[PDB]
Amino acid sequence: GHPETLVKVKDAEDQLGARVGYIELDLNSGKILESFRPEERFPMMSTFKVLLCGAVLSRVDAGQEQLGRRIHYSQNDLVEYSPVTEKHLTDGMTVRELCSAAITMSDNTAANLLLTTIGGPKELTAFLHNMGDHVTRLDRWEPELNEAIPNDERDTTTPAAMATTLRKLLTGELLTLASRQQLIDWMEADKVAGPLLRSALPAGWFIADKSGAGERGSRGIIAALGPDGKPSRIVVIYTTGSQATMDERNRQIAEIGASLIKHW
Repeated sequence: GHPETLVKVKDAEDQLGARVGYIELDLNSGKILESFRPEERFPMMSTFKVLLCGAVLSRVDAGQEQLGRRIHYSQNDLVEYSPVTEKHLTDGMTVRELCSAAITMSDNTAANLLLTTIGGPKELTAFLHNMGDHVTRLDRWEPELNEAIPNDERDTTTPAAMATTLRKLLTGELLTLASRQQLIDWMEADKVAGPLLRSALPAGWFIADKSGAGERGSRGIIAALGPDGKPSRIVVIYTTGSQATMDERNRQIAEIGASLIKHW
Protein backbone atom coordinates (compact mmCIF):
# COMPACT_ATOMS: atom_id res chain seq x y z
CA GLY A 1 0.00 0.00 0.00
CA HIS A 2 0.89 3.74 -0.08
CA PRO A 3 -0.71 6.66 1.82
CA GLU A 4 -1.11 9.49 -0.75
CA THR A 5 -4.58 8.71 -2.24
CA LEU A 6 -6.22 7.88 1.18
CA VAL A 7 -4.71 11.23 2.44
CA LYS A 8 -6.53 13.02 -0.48
CA VAL A 9 -9.80 11.21 0.57
CA LYS A 10 -9.30 12.37 4.23
CA ASP A 11 -8.49 15.92 2.85
CA ALA A 12 -11.79 15.69 0.86
CA GLU A 13 -13.82 14.80 4.06
CA ASP A 14 -12.10 17.77 5.85
CA GLN A 15 -12.86 20.29 3.04
CA LEU A 16 -16.42 18.99 2.20
CA GLY A 17 -17.31 18.50 5.92
CA ALA A 18 -18.84 15.09 4.97
CA ARG A 19 -18.18 11.28 4.65
CA VAL A 20 -16.37 10.13 1.47
CA GLY A 21 -16.38 6.41 0.50
CA TYR A 22 -13.70 5.12 -1.90
CA ILE A 23 -12.60 1.75 -3.36
CA GLU A 24 -9.98 0.88 -5.97
CA LEU A 25 -10.03 -2.73 -7.24
CA ASP A 26 -8.26 -4.85 -9.87
CA LEU A 27 -10.71 -5.48 -12.76
CA ASN A 28 -9.56 -9.05 -13.64
CA SER A 29 -8.57 -10.51 -10.19
CA GLY A 30 -11.18 -8.48 -8.10
CA LYS A 31 -8.46 -7.79 -5.48
CA ILE A 32 -9.11 -4.58 -3.47
CA LEU A 33 -6.03 -2.25 -3.78
CA GLU A 34 -7.21 0.35 -1.18
CA SER A 35 -10.49 1.48 0.38
CA PHE A 36 -12.03 4.05 2.72
CA ARG A 37 -15.41 3.56 4.48
CA PRO A 38 -15.90 0.46 2.20
CA GLU A 39 -18.85 -0.95 4.30
CA GLU A 40 -20.68 2.40 4.84
CA ARG A 41 -23.91 3.10 2.95
CA PHE A 42 -24.18 5.98 0.45
CA PRO A 43 -27.08 7.02 -1.83
CA MET A 44 -26.43 5.52 -5.34
CA MET A 45 -28.24 8.42 -7.16
CA SER A 46 -27.81 7.95 -10.97
CA THR A 47 -24.91 5.38 -10.56
CA PHE A 48 -27.77 2.76 -10.31
CA LYS A 49 -28.54 3.30 -14.06
CA VAL A 50 -25.54 1.05 -14.98
CA LEU A 51 -26.93 -1.78 -12.75
CA LEU A 52 -30.37 -1.17 -14.41
CA CYS A 53 -28.88 -1.60 -17.92
CA GLY A 54 -26.98 -4.75 -16.68
CA ALA A 55 -30.39 -6.23 -15.69
CA VAL A 56 -31.84 -5.22 -19.09
CA LEU A 57 -28.91 -6.82 -20.97
CA SER A 58 -29.31 -10.11 -18.88
CA ARG A 59 -32.95 -10.17 -20.15
CA VAL A 60 -31.64 -9.49 -23.72
CA ASP A 61 -29.21 -12.51 -23.42
CA ALA A 62 -32.14 -14.70 -22.22
CA GLY A 63 -34.44 -13.51 -25.10
CA GLN A 64 -36.93 -11.96 -22.60
CA GLU A 65 -35.99 -8.47 -24.05
CA GLN A 66 -34.91 -7.04 -27.47
CA LEU A 67 -32.64 -3.92 -27.76
CA GLY A 68 -34.70 -2.87 -30.87
CA ARG A 69 -38.07 -3.05 -29.07
CA ARG A 70 -39.72 0.42 -29.45
CA ILE A 71 -41.38 2.05 -26.40
CA HIS A 72 -43.95 4.93 -26.68
CA TYR A 73 -44.65 7.20 -23.63
CA SER A 74 -46.42 10.51 -22.97
CA GLN A 75 -45.87 14.00 -21.44
CA ASN A 76 -47.17 12.63 -18.08
CA ASP A 77 -44.22 10.15 -17.95
CA LEU A 78 -41.51 12.88 -18.21
CA VAL A 79 -39.78 13.72 -14.87
CA GLU A 80 -37.21 16.48 -14.11
CA TYR A 81 -34.01 16.16 -16.24
CA SER A 82 -35.15 14.20 -19.35
CA PRO A 83 -32.79 15.64 -22.01
CA VAL A 84 -33.23 12.74 -24.53
CA THR A 85 -36.72 11.26 -23.73
CA GLU A 86 -38.39 14.77 -23.91
CA LYS A 87 -37.48 14.81 -27.69
CA HIS A 88 -39.18 11.45 -28.65
CA LEU A 89 -42.83 11.82 -27.44
CA THR A 90 -44.11 11.06 -31.03
CA ASP A 91 -41.61 8.38 -32.31
CA GLY A 92 -40.76 6.70 -28.94
CA MET A 93 -37.32 5.14 -28.22
CA THR A 94 -35.78 1.65 -28.49
CA VAL A 95 -34.58 -0.16 -25.34
CA ARG A 96 -31.03 0.42 -26.76
CA GLU A 97 -31.69 4.22 -27.12
CA LEU A 98 -33.15 4.25 -23.55
CA CYS A 99 -30.00 2.64 -22.01
CA SER A 100 -27.83 5.15 -24.03
CA ALA A 101 -29.91 8.08 -22.59
CA ALA A 102 -29.91 6.64 -18.97
CA ILE A 103 -26.07 6.09 -19.04
CA THR A 104 -24.53 8.74 -21.45
CA MET A 105 -26.87 11.64 -20.37
CA SER A 106 -28.27 10.31 -16.98
CA ASP A 107 -31.81 10.78 -18.47
CA ASN A 108 -34.27 10.27 -15.53
CA THR A 109 -37.40 9.35 -17.57
CA ALA A 110 -35.37 6.74 -19.56
CA ALA A 111 -34.34 5.06 -16.23
CA ASN A 112 -38.04 4.97 -15.10
CA LEU A 113 -39.11 3.40 -18.48
CA LEU A 114 -36.32 0.74 -18.15
CA LEU A 115 -37.32 0.05 -14.48
CA THR A 116 -40.90 -0.54 -15.80
CA THR A 117 -39.56 -3.16 -18.29
CA ILE A 118 -38.13 -5.27 -15.38
CA GLY A 119 -41.11 -4.82 -12.90
CA GLY A 120 -39.70 -1.78 -10.98
CA PRO A 121 -37.02 -0.99 -8.34
CA LYS A 122 -37.61 -3.99 -6.04
CA GLU A 123 -37.10 -6.24 -9.14
CA LEU A 124 -33.68 -4.55 -9.75
CA THR A 125 -32.81 -5.41 -6.12
CA ALA A 126 -33.85 -9.09 -6.77
CA PHE A 127 -31.46 -9.13 -9.81
CA LEU A 128 -28.55 -7.78 -7.67
CA HIS A 129 -29.43 -10.31 -4.87
CA ASN A 130 -29.31 -13.17 -7.43
CA MET A 131 -25.83 -12.04 -8.69
CA GLY A 132 -24.34 -12.14 -5.15
CA ASP A 133 -24.85 -8.50 -4.01
CA HIS A 134 -26.99 -8.74 -0.81
CA VAL A 135 -26.18 -5.10 0.21
CA THR A 136 -27.21 -2.77 -2.69
CA ARG A 137 -30.97 -1.95 -2.72
CA LEU A 138 -33.14 0.20 -5.04
CA ASP A 139 -36.52 1.12 -3.51
CA ARG A 140 -37.84 4.20 -5.38
CA TRP A 141 -38.18 5.75 -8.87
CA GLU A 142 -36.71 8.98 -10.35
CA PRO A 143 -36.65 11.47 -8.84
CA GLU A 144 -37.41 10.39 -5.19
CA LEU A 145 -34.51 7.86 -5.05
CA ASN A 146 -32.12 10.96 -4.78
CA GLU A 147 -33.63 12.21 -1.43
CA ALA A 148 -30.48 11.04 0.52
CA ILE A 149 -32.17 11.27 3.99
CA PRO A 150 -29.41 10.70 6.61
CA ASN A 151 -29.42 7.08 7.96
CA ASP A 152 -32.09 6.02 5.34
CA GLU A 153 -30.89 2.68 3.78
CA ARG A 154 -33.31 3.10 0.74
CA ASP A 155 -31.61 3.45 -2.69
CA THR A 156 -28.14 2.89 -1.12
CA THR A 157 -24.98 0.83 -1.80
CA THR A 158 -21.56 0.57 -0.12
CA PRO A 159 -18.38 1.41 -2.03
CA ALA A 160 -17.36 -2.33 -1.78
CA ALA A 161 -20.77 -3.76 -2.94
CA MET A 162 -20.99 -1.29 -5.90
CA ALA A 163 -17.34 -1.89 -7.02
CA THR A 164 -17.67 -5.74 -6.82
CA THR A 165 -21.10 -5.63 -8.63
CA LEU A 166 -19.67 -3.37 -11.42
CA ARG A 167 -16.70 -5.81 -11.77
CA LYS A 168 -19.17 -8.79 -12.13
CA LEU A 169 -21.29 -6.85 -14.74
CA LEU A 170 -18.30 -5.74 -16.88
CA THR A 171 -15.98 -8.80 -16.69
CA GLY A 172 -17.85 -11.59 -14.75
CA GLU A 173 -19.68 -14.70 -16.03
CA LEU A 174 -23.22 -13.12 -15.91
CA LEU A 175 -23.52 -11.34 -19.33
CA THR A 176 -22.55 -12.46 -22.86
CA LEU A 177 -19.38 -10.88 -24.35
CA ALA A 178 -21.69 -8.79 -26.61
CA SER A 179 -23.65 -7.48 -23.54
CA ARG A 180 -20.44 -6.76 -21.55
CA GLN A 181 -19.07 -4.76 -24.57
CA GLN A 182 -22.36 -2.80 -24.95
CA LEU A 183 -22.50 -1.85 -21.22
CA ILE A 184 -18.90 -0.54 -21.20
CA ASP A 185 -19.48 1.19 -24.65
CA TRP A 186 -22.37 3.20 -23.09
CA MET A 187 -20.24 4.07 -20.05
CA GLU A 188 -17.29 5.07 -22.31
CA ALA A 189 -19.61 7.61 -24.09
CA ASP A 190 -20.72 9.29 -20.79
CA LYS A 191 -21.18 13.04 -21.55
CA VAL A 192 -22.16 14.29 -17.98
CA ALA A 193 -19.00 13.36 -15.96
CA GLY A 194 -16.51 15.81 -17.57
CA PRO A 195 -15.39 17.52 -14.33
CA LEU A 196 -14.96 14.25 -12.29
CA LEU A 197 -12.32 11.52 -13.03
CA ARG A 198 -12.21 12.46 -16.78
CA SER A 199 -10.76 15.93 -15.87
CA ALA A 200 -7.71 14.10 -14.30
CA LEU A 201 -7.40 11.33 -17.00
CA PRO A 202 -4.19 11.36 -19.13
CA ALA A 203 -4.40 11.45 -22.97
CA GLY A 204 -4.19 7.70 -23.93
CA TRP A 205 -6.02 6.27 -20.85
CA PHE A 206 -9.41 4.49 -21.17
CA ILE A 207 -12.39 5.46 -18.97
CA ALA A 208 -15.96 4.13 -18.87
CA ASP A 209 -17.96 5.84 -16.13
CA LYS A 210 -21.32 6.88 -14.64
CA SER A 211 -21.70 9.97 -12.39
CA GLY A 212 -24.44 10.67 -9.80
CA ALA A 213 -25.86 13.69 -7.94
CA GLY A 214 -28.71 13.89 -5.43
CA GLU A 215 -29.92 16.01 -2.53
CA ARG A 216 -27.96 16.86 0.66
CA GLY A 217 -24.65 17.23 -1.27
CA SER A 218 -24.77 13.64 -2.60
CA ARG A 219 -22.23 13.13 -5.41
CA GLY A 220 -20.43 10.09 -6.83
CA ILE A 221 -18.90 8.15 -9.73
CA ILE A 222 -18.26 4.50 -10.72
CA ALA A 223 -15.55 3.86 -13.29
CA ALA A 224 -13.49 1.29 -15.19
CA LEU A 225 -10.25 2.93 -16.26
CA GLY A 226 -6.59 2.31 -17.00
CA PRO A 227 -3.60 3.19 -19.16
CA ASP A 228 -2.94 2.38 -22.85
CA GLY A 229 -6.61 2.45 -24.02
CA LYS A 230 -7.74 -0.58 -21.87
CA PRO A 231 -9.57 -0.55 -18.49
CA SER A 232 -7.69 -2.42 -15.71
CA ARG A 233 -9.28 -1.08 -12.43
CA ILE A 234 -12.62 -0.06 -10.96
CA VAL A 235 -12.92 3.13 -8.86
CA VAL A 236 -16.07 4.02 -6.86
CA ILE A 237 -16.19 7.37 -4.97
CA TYR A 238 -19.32 8.51 -3.05
CA THR A 239 -19.94 11.48 -0.70
CA THR A 240 -23.19 12.61 1.01
CA GLY A 241 -24.12 15.31 3.60
CA SER A 242 -21.79 18.11 2.28
CA GLN A 243 -23.14 21.69 2.10
CA ALA A 244 -20.26 22.56 -0.34
CA THR A 245 -20.84 23.81 -3.93
CA MET A 246 -21.17 21.21 -6.74
CA ASP A 247 -17.89 22.67 -8.17
CA GLU A 248 -16.04 21.87 -4.85
CA ARG A 249 -17.55 18.32 -4.73
CA ASN A 250 -16.46 17.86 -8.38
CA ARG A 251 -12.93 19.20 -7.67
CA GLN A 252 -12.57 16.87 -4.65
CA ILE A 253 -13.56 13.83 -6.75
CA ALA A 254 -11.13 14.93 -9.58
CA GLU A 255 -8.31 15.43 -6.96
CA ILE A 256 -8.83 11.84 -5.65
CA GLY A 257 -8.71 10.83 -9.36
CA ALA A 258 -5.41 12.76 -9.96
CA SER A 259 -3.91 11.03 -6.86
CA LEU A 260 -4.91 7.44 -7.80
CA ILE A 261 -3.60 7.94 -11.43
CA LYS A 262 -0.26 9.40 -10.12
CA HIS A 263 0.12 6.40 -7.69
CA TRP A 264 -1.11 3.70 -10.19
